Amino acid sequence: RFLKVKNWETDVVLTDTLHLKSTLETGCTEHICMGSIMLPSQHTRDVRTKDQLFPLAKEFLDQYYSSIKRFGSKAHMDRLEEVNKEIESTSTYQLKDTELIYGAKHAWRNASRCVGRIQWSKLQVFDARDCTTAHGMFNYICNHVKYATNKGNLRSAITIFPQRTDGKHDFRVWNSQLIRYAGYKQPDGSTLGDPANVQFTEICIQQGWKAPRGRFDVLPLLLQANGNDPELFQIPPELVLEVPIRHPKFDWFKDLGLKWYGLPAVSNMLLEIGGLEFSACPFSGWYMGTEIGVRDYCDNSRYNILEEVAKKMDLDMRKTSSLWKDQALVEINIAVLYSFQSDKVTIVDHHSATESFIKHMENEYRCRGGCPADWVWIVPPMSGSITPVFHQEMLNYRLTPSFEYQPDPWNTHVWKG
Amino acid sequence: RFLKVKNWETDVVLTDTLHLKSTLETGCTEHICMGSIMLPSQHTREDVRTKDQLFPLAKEFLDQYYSSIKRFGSKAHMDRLEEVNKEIESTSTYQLKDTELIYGAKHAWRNASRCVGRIQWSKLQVFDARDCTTAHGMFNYICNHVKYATNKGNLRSAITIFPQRTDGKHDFRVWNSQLIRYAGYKQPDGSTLGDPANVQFTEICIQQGWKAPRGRFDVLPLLLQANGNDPELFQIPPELVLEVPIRHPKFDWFKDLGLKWYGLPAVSNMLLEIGGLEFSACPFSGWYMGTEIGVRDYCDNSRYNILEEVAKKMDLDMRKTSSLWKDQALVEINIAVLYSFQSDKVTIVDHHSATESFIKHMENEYRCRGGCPADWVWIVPPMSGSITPVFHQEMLNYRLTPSFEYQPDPWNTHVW
Ligand code: HEM
Ligand code: HEM
Ligand SMILES: Cc1cc(N)nc(CCc2cc(CC[C@H]3CCN3C)cc(F)c2F)c1
Ligand SMILES: Cc1cc(N)nc(CCc2cc(CC[C@H]3CCN3C)cc(F)c2F)c1
Ligand SMILES: C[C@H](O)[C@H](O)[C@H]1CNc2nc(N)[nH]c(=O)c2N1
Ligand SMILES: C[C@H](O)[C@H](O)[C@H]1CNc2nc(N)[nH]c(=O)c2N1
Ligand SMILES: [Zn+2]
Repeated sequence: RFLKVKNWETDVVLTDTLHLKSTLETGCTEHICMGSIMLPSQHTRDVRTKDQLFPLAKEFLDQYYSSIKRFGSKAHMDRLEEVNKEIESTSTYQLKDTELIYGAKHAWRNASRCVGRIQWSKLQVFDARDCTTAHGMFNYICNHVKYATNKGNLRSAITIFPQRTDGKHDFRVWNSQLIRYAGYKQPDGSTLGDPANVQFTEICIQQGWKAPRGRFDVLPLLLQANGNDPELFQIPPELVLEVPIRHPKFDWFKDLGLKWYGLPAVSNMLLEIGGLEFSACPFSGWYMGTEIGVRDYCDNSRYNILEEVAKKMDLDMRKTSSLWKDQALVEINIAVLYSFQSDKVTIVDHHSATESFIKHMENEYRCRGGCPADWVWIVPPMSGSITPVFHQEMLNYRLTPSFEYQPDPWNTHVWKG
Repeated sequence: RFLKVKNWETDVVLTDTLHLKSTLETGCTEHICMGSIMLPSQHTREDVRTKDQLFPLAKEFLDQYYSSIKRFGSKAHMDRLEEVNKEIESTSTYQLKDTELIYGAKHAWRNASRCVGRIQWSKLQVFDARDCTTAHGMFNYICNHVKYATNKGNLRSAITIFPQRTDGKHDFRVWNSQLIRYAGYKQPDGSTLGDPANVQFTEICIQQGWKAPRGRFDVLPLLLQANGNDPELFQIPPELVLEVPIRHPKFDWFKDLGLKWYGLPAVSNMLLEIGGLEFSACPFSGWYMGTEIGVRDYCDNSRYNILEEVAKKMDLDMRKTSSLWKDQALVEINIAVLYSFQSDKVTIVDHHSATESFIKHMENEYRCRGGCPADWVWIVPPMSGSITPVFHQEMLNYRLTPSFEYQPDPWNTHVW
């Protein structure tokens, strides 16, 4: 069975056969669309039993040996058998290096909500599965941050810590991202710093962090190994590459005191590969401009600098029909890209990223038979219809390997004391 | 199963019980979401209705109607059920009381999951044109609609409902997609004069009689089809076509681009379904959201595509995409559209205002109706999406009835 997606700006039509290889559920039915629910309880992560694990292993191994053109080979049959007996005997199994690398690359490739997937094949996979302590985690993560940053010439990387066993010895990075600024709620109700991070900051402060209480404080890493209580580590500042935000025509923009970090590194998701759950798998790439300029600085629940940017642009801020928000938002985004480019720190505007994804997606349909894509997440958060993805019909379905959400660990962690 | 939707900017959570009543289908499954397909088969509606599937459709519609008027299971309810029941068993169709027609259309709008302007859904002005029999009559009704809805700029919502389908042979259809659209002409050198979305239509009109002015904003003629015959051309009296010249409140050169848009958005090619009956000609109208003209009409590549020249006149660095010159120009074009309409006292809403209105409307539907079907892919404006509150608003999309549905473009179907 085939399916069809059309681009309503170019009249290009692609044919999807890959959705037939889909297993996990969307959340939709024939009578409801959950297409815009943030986390459909299906997209989050309950430790596996041998009952369901071997078909998940087998399915993965088949995909793997297909990709290396060894499907039904002796190496393939023996590997099934090997994983077979290891599951019966130990109730889990271990991935080879080569399998883990394929796994992480394909988890990215299957991330339907990710616009930057054109680069998926060049992921740098750091195997941290020998790690046993939080200190060891801090060391692997520092090496990741140093390698990925690469003095501003960013490289995609992921570091993979030991998989879950019984869900009682989980490895977790309690930060949502490796590098993120603190948020402090004042008694007067205002917020100093990133309001998105108020909750995590207070955990850190309660865990013993001595908080500078500045407006752009990098948070400490809070790291949990083998299901033990998490421990605090300060990333060395020389490792945290930052870009001060200025505007190419507005000399007063620098005086807003804004800076942002260069390295987007998601650390709170779950990497699923052949039924195995890697509960700590920080991954990084490089920023699309709007993630900082539109969301970080201009969401109401974030730094919310729109007002003071518009204030200094002298705009009519009394009636919203003056589009003063839309105007300030564009300037702020112009400034993010200018600041980052001026310092040779890798970054991509949303026009470039979306054109690339269209090309990737077409290429994916040719050589793979489809490319799962979440239109709601792929369309940039500003200037939507002037990017080619807006007019692109997209099929959203769930392939494995996959990245999944998982509950914040502080909600689910039995404390040792 | 009693679902919930969250707003990630406000933490407001709403409980949706209304989806339980959903009758039609979404195009989605558990294995694949199609929330972004432009036209799933379900959103379209030969397919005559048998006497069978017609009475259930009527009963469900009549039941909610009598529920709405606090007379569920009452004398007149059962009688009306019985009455319509008998007319179907005999005529193989049935006719809607004026009040049911009005409730039917207001609710087709209330249920339109892709429409952000639904807060005004109950103030719809319904024009019963079911006595119409010819294209000239259709023309008369549409002229009356247009004048009533324009109201010297003080736009009022309206729908005009032509006779329902019978056997699909006697179809009323407005061949225009909107009652008022600018013309679109090819070129010897391959480019496009005017509006490229209307090039095939502007060609049909000429290839059927219309003598085109071949200007940049020529109002297209109405092409009306009654009872299934050849469609006829009619020129809307220009004095009924309220237009707004587009100037900017900061840039004197903006006037020089020589842009205008019409004030009346009036969709004419959809199909209104009420208790199982299919109204294949039901032109309806309201008032624009700014971005529909400025973002889509002006700046879409396959449309007027004026960003090139606007940015040139702004002296922006059009060398690299990373200057965001398209974005900068896009915001000014949309400031100009709003300023021009407002200055001319023609009704218009900006996308910040209308999305905020839609949040309150969601609030109200969840509080009094238990839900409000909504298509996030169409509710979020095509610019500045994430600084509008609908961006952070989860929405559940389901298909209620009565509804507006797409239908095939008549010039493929019509036995000419
Ligand atoms: C290299 C440049 C990259 C760019 C420009 C990029 C861009 C984006 C953007 C804009 C989003 C939407 C999320 C949001 O805006 O809130 C996203 C989502 C996502 N990205 Fe990418 N990304 C990149 C690399 C990567 C890498 C290396 C991985 C993993 C190996 C990855 C995995 C994901 C996943 C799993 C999501 C889904 C998040 C969710 O479901 O909430 N991306 N990406
Ligand atoms: C009064 C002000 C109104 C505003 C501001 C408004 C706004 C919109 C917008 C922005 C869209 C998205 C489609 C697009 O961007 O091209 C839309 C779709 C739609 N509107 Fe509303 N509208 C209004 C009145 C009405 C009325 C009076 C009706 C019918 C009685 C209606 C029915 C619809 C329908 C059915 C759709 C979606 C078509 C589909 O399902 O694909 N609207 N509207
Ligand atoms: C590697 C990488 C590259 C680039 N460019 N951007 C990012 C951040 C996007 C990103 C964001 C999230 C969570 C955001 C959602 C959850 C709450 N909030 C609304 C989860 C990811 F997995 C991810 F990728 C990451
Ligand atoms: C009454 C009214 C008020 C305002 N403001 N805007 C509109 C236009 C929106 C609108 C647009 C369409 C179809 C457009 C689709 C087909 C190709 N293109 C992507 C079908 C509608 F039913 C509708 F409503 C109407
Ligand atoms: C393919 C995609 O569904 C298509 O471009 C849709 C997306 N969202 C839209 N939203 C609105 N309001 N109007 C549109 O025409 C569209 N087009
Ligand atoms: C409610 C809705 O699901 C939520 O706001 C989503 C919409 N699309 C998004 N798209 C991106 N890229 N990032 C986001 O955080 C979101 N948030
Ligand atoms: Zn769906």
